[PDB]
Amino acid sequence: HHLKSINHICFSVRNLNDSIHFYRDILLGKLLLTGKKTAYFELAGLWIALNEEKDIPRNEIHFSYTHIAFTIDDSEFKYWHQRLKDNNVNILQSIYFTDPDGHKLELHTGTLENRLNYYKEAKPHMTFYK
Amino acid sequence: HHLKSINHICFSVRNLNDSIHFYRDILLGKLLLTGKKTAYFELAGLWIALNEEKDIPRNEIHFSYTHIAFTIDDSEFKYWHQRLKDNNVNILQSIYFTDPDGHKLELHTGTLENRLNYYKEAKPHMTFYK
Repeated sequence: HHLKSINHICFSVRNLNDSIHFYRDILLGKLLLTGKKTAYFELAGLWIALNEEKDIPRNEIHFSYTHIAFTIDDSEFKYWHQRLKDNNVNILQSIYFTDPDGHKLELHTGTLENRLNYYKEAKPHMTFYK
Repeated sequence: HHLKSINHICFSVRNLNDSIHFYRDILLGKLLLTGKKTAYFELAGLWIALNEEKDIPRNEIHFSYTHIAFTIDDSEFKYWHQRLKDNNVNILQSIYFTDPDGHKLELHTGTLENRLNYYKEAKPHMTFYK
């Protein structure tokens, strides 16, 4: 009875139209549905749901404790960096950035296996499980 | 140049040992690595990274604006509800719950296609995109 797969991700956003431009044009996702306060995309094979909450305060820090990373090919790194820079995205083997509200996102060019093998060399006092 | 897939998710957590018990025993994920302040799992085919931040305030609301849903078979609904209840998990076609810190999670038994077809009947004033 294991969990089978990731099903979807949902984010609260302040302005649906700004978020549709981000997810669908900048990140090249597919818009599937809208309501007055909702939008669904398919991005990288993943269902993403957006819920508009116009009152999330803009003068406070939110979204600090989660990040979501998507896979790109290594060869596409400069393409994506330039695309995000040319669209004035907030940019902080990985590109770290935020959506228009501040949800933390990452583009990464490696696998979990790559990362484990990297840490076995770089951080050998970690404990690795079979 | 589309994004290829979801790569991983990272969460900040206050107590690594409490979170390892949650992700690995209660949710049946696989522990792959630990450090003093890090743990990696594979859960539902997804790399999840945990970063321990012992100072996230316990007396404030956090994690409000994101949720992550995992797929289960319809027939496993009562199994999972009972498993989470019997492990004193905070429970709020879906089961809504939190991890020990408050990260919002969901078990869902349907697909995006199912949901679109549901809304075409239940919420017919939404706009549906081909």
